[PDB]
Amino acid sequence: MADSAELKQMVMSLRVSELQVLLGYAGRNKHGRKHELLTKALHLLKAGCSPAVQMKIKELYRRRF
Repeated sequence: MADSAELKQMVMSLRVSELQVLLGYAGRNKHGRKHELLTKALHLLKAGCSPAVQMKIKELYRRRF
């Protein structure tokens, strides 16, 4: 269980390297600052991104507990 808010907050806690995985694992292009990457990742959420990427966010954030 989750929502379309925690994912954002969680993703917002991801680093550039992490964002690269989110985009890389999503296919999307990854190249820019964190804000730029975050915006891309965020747009992915609003653009609708499978729960596959959502899981990586939990794992990425988890390891960064």
